[PDB]
Amino acid sequence: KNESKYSNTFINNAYNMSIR
Repeated sequence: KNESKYSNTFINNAYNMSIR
């Protein structure tokens, strides 16, 4: 229920030069 996927909880997930 409501799963947050934003680079393993490190933010700025939108083609930010290999954001893992």
